[PDB]
Amino acid sequence: NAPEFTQSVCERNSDCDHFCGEGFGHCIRGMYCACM
Repeated sequence: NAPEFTQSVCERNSDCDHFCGEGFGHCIRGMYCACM
């Protein structure tokens, strides 16, 4: 069993620059996002 449903919330780190703000956005593995 190998499931993967962890959809990329950000395709680009710059999506996180919209979510957390530019310079505060970090895409973790291109899976989920974390803010500075």
